[PDB]
Amino acid sequence: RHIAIPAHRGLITDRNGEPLAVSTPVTTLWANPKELMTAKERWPQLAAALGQDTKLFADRIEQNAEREFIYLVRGLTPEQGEGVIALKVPGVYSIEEFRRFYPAGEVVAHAVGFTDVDDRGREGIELAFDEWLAGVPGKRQVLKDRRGRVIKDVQVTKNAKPGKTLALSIDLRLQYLAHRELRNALLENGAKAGSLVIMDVKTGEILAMTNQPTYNPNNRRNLQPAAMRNRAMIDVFEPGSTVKPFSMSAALASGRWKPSDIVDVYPGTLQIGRYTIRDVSRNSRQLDLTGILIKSSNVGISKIAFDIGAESIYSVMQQVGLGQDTGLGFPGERVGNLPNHRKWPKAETATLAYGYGLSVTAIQLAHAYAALANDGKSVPLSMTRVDRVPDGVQVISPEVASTVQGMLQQVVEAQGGVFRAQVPGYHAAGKSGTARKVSVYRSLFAGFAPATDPRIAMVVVIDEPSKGLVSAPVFSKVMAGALRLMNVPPDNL
Repeated sequence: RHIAIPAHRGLITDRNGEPLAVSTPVTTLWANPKELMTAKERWPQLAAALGQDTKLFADRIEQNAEREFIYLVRGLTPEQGEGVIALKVPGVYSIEEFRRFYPAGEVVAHAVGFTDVDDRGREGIELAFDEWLAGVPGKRQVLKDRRGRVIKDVQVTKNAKPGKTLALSIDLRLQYLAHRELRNALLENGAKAGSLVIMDVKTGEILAMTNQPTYNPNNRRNLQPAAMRNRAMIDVFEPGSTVKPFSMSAALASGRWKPSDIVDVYPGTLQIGRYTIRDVSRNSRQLDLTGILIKSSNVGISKIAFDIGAESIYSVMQQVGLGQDTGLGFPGERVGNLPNHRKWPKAETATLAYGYGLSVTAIQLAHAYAALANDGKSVPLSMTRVDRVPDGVQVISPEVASTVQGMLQQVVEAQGGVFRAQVPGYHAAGKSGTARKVSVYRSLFAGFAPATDPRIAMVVVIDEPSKGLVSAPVFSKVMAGALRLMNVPPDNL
């Protein structure tokens, strides 16, 4: 008959060459039952080396004595298979298969994914590039002589073609750092889940994408689906104040607003017909445009939104990628939602402006802050190593981008700003947020550094630390280590 020859699945490395998924050869054992039936006295020794019960093994050989080929076991270790082969039992033959091994384990479990018992990809990169990584299986022909004995020198009908190598955009050094500090932030704040994304704002490469809780892809025998979800690409949420800078970009591009314009926010609430907009910091009477970001004033950005109209705000969000398909082709990836109505009443205009009228993923939010950090130039996302700068698209003018960049640095360094997120030795820009979802609380921070010449954008999501500024220190530590890892010279002395 015919026996398939499994193809060596292509190697997955990080951007530097660190192995992330390796096809390790294993030993699979198959038997010719008619040949096995002539050496019954060896079956107990055989079943022991295979790791099978003596009687169950004997039953299986009898019930399949008619066939010329059955599998005894698949995927033994090299030493185990050599134990079986050392018995020299008639009718027992071996083939070399491959088992996928993930050296980093749970650190990069969601990005890389994992494979079948048949070594085809089921999640992550392993599934998104499965065509690329799989290769073609070969065919071996079982030749029997007279009296049904398999010929030792097997006959290969068709050769297997190996799969192709893939280098991800992930940087394993930054992946470890992000996986570590995010893991600490949850066990310290007693949080349920979380996510952390790091992007190269110039290349669009994804330098790290870690989720908690995670799982070990080498030990899936008790895998729980709560750890298998790639939250960075699947969990959608209302971005809240983290998309206020993109409302600000619309206001500065309208020509009707300058950073020094004041807006009346007395008394921290605002009545829009039957709805009531509420600022958290109601102890403010008037704010300029930077202060509206510093204080997360829903009232402040709503009055600006009424002036410039929602379609201009919708346009900046759409063009920085929010609610749009990322093009990564990852399985289970969610596009989120940007609201679609032709006419924009005041309440819909307001909620969109302060980030409650839309749904985004953490990956989209990092992509949006990368465009802002890249001087308003949008570059496509990439999970594979880019062979250097791709063509970007100017979606925010460089001067409006520089102005909002400066405002976001003021969110971190100015009076009343979030001093938590400061990277010691560096100038960091960023914006915090909070997302609530009702069914009948996520801490958000998004930023980039160094603000004098941005290199990387980061988004930190931390699920349910209370029944929320817990993400800001996570940004601080990871951004510090990341800059100190990929060697960014300080800009704050």
